[PDB]
Amino acid sequence: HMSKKISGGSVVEMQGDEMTRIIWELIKEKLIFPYVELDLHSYDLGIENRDATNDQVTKDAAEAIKKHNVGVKCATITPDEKRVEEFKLKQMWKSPNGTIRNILGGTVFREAIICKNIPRLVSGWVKPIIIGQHAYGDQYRATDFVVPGPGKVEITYTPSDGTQKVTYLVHNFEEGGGVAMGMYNQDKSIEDFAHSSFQMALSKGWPLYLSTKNTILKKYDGRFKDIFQEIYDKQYKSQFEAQKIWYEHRLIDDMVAQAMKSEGGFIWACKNYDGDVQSDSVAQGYGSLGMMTSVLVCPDGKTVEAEAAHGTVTRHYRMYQKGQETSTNPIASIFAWTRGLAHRAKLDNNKELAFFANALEEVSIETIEAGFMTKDLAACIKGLPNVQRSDYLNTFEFMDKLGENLKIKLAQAK
Amino acid sequence: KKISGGSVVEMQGDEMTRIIWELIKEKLIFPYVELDLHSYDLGIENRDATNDQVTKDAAEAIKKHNVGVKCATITPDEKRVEEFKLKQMWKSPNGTIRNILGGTVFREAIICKNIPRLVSGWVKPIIIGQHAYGDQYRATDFVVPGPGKVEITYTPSDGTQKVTYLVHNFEEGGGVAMGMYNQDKSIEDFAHSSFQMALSKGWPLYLSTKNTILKKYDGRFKDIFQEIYDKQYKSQFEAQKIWYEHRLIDDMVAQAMKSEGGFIWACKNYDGDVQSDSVAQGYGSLGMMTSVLVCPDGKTVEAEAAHGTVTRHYRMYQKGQETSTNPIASIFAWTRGLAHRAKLDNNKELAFFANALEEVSIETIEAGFMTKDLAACIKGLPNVQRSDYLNTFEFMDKLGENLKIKLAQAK
Ligand SMILES: NC(=O)c1ccc[n+]([C@@H]2O[C@H](COP(=O)([O-])OP(=O)(O)OC[C@H]3O[C@@H](n4cnc5c(N)ncnc54)[C@H](OP(=O)(O)O)[C@@H]3O)[C@@H](O)[C@H]2O)c1
Ligand SMILES: NC(=O)c1ccc[n+]([C@@H]2O[C@H](COP(=O)([O-])OP(=O)(O)OC[C@H]3O[C@@H](n4cnc5c(N)ncnc54)[C@H](OP(=O)(O)O)[C@@H]3O)[C@@H](O)[C@H]2O)c1
Ligand SMILES: [Ca+2]
Ligand SMILES: [Ca+2]
Repeated sequence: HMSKKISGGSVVEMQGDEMTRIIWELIKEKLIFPYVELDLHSYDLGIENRDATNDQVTKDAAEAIKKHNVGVKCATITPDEKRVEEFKLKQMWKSPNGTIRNILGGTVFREAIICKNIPRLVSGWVKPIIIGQHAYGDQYRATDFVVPGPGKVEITYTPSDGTQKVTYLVHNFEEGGGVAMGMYNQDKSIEDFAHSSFQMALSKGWPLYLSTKNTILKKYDGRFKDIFQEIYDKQYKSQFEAQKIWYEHRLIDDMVAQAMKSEGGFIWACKNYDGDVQSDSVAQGYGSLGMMTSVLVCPDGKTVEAEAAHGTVTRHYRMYQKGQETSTNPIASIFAWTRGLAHRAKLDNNKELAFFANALEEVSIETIEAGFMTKDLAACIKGLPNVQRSDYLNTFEFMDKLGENLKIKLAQAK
Repeated sequence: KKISGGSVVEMQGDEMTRIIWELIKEKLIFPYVELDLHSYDLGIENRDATNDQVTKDAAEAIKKHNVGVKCATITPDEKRVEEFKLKQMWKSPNGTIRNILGGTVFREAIICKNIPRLVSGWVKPIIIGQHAYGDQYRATDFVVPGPGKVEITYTPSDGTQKVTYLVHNFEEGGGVAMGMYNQDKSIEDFAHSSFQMALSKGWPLYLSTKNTILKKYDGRFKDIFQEIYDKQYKSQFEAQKIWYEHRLIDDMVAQAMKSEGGFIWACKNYDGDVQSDSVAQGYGSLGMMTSVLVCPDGKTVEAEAAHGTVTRHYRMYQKGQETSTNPIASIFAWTRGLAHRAKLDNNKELAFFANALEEVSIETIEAGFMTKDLAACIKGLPNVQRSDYLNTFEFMDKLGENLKIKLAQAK
């Protein structure tokens, strides 16, 4: 007898670049499509198609996520001066992640996948650390310019209702020039950031910490601390205490030290810049960047976008281009699919898709914990200089082993 | 007679660090070194009394005598302005001093062989050179109460046309906004201090910026570092088989976590403040750290104790109860300052004493004599017993004994 495939529903797919693009196709062909039939709204976010469409494909992909609520994104190249020369781009297009995050809005939650046999670089980290980055404002919408010489730099606020213009002196340059910057953030954006952070901490049963530098920026960072405390006392304190958890504000330099010596197991709300930086530090501390997942939680509580936290792994792609053997970890990209398929299952109440999404996550961890892993995870065990070829599998061997273990697990469940 | 010390500017601190500060002088320094001490009370009550005037006066004396040693002070918050009834929420005296003097704050962990590190690969130390000027620590921030236009404007001093850039058109409510700056001469000094530190240590140098987002602001740091490197330091770097490279701050924090150490990390003001606490904690203990501000003149130095004032131990001390306060950060502030003082004066005896006090401190902990916090780093706090550590006086008395023996066998 033949087995019918799972009806998956509508998912927005965004193809990427370089080695993650190769991994992306292997995941679809071997892990998803044999078992799930999807109404796939696919958008080619490769660097060449973004140039051909003048980055309009990035625009349409973001709007498609709005309409279908679920999106899975492959890692894409952010153009710099080297990529403009390499691909002969018309202009230096903006980062597709920044464009997508601008249209959707929300908080980017990043979390490392943990395997019991993969040692971390930070010894005490047992439970995962979930960092929630406020995906709006601060340095990423700032106006910076070069000060060419001596002169007065001021920042002013002119109320829209007419009068009461206020001028703040930044610096009076007296010897030479330099640089100056102005940046901002919005009350409504910080409020949505707070709600998603308190909701995430409650759904996991973990305490929440928000990091600012309000000792120095008493008004700018004070607004973040004030809004978080206001919403916590009014709408979340009793729920936190009922779950034996808590929320506390922390100075950023105190937060990174507390996290370094902690055991993990907490939600770490971060401002835009801090979330970008500390997430890569935390990801590397757990072992490998190929194990860090990411999901954008939009303020509507209904739209999400999952993707791997790492990039396109250009160094491995070059090896792949010259025919050399590679060992690229696909776990983060796999969990981008499972997190998106799980959310699609939740919205549609698709028990079959929900069971499948979790089974693929279990197969991935069970395979590594059974001793079958890529070179990056073997280096966590033995140290890179001591890794033998027999200690790991290449990019295609690991995908094959995952595909076989997934076929076995889904057959047993039936 | 005793060792001649010379002129040293001392800044007294608050609470427990102020107690240990006095203990360090009379037990470890004064019995062996005569000092021309120019004292400045940076206590929270004296700073409120003079409206923080004693802080700028202390910085000027550091400019005059070129050596400064600073105790940990209180940075007031809302609870502190109530406990002390302060006129205002005064800012950190370190930020005031760093702004007057400028330069680079070099931070490095104080390593002990028996104190376990938290990052498995950090077998070699990491030195962070934090730019001590501008950015968020000299900024102006304010609340945007509603819809309106926030603009930044540059008016040239020579009378040429001013430029106005739009920051944001607030149209859906209020929020916050801030302006911040840095100076070319200060960044050039930041570059020179970094290249010289790497050449002195024989380690590679990395600079972290976010020039993919702040193309002009952070791009100036990258461009200035690269021009000074290619024109004045590349040949010396290649002769010692070391290199300088710019790194994205995202990539660099990951590169440092999986590295083995042994490099200089030039950071902007904010990154150096945050990352140095991460690095110091990763090497074993957050308090086991040195912090020396190197001024661009090449002769002025201010060594500070970067950890807190240990308020809980101060309350225990005020109630007459025993405490176990770690004094190593305050001790190394003295030895680092005395070492630079000996270099300026060609004082071979003072230079030997400064290195001897550092070695005694490391040897004492490695021999098993240590405060309660370091014993918790080894055994774990719930497994630490009273016999596993020494109290505040006991550890300071053990250091003084071991120091006297070491200086005796030297002669
Ligand atoms: N979400 C996104 O779209 C996104 C995010 C960041 C960067 N990028 C883009 O990706 C491109 C590459 O940037 P990058 O190389 O700096 O970042 P990256 O691709 O994360 O860096 C790859 C490096 O990190 C390690 N690594 C990362 N992912 C891995 C995996 N899945 N398996 C095994 N090892 C892994 C490897 O170290 P070894 O060298 O030791 O093997 C590899 O060289 C850039 O064009 C960048 O713009 C995209
Ligand atoms: N360099 C500076 O000038 C500087 C820097 C930061 C903060 N501060 C100021 O210092 C004040 C203290 O703030 P805080 O509450 O963060 O105090 P703290 O000094 O960080 O004390 C926090 C806790 O950590 C442990 N600890 C810290 N230092 C220790 C030491 N030397 N030996 C043993 N244990 C130690 C103690 O734990 P147990 O009680 O468990 O023993 C202590 O209760 C603040 O007012 C702040 O403004 C100054
Ligand atoms: Ca990042
Ligand atoms: Ca700090």
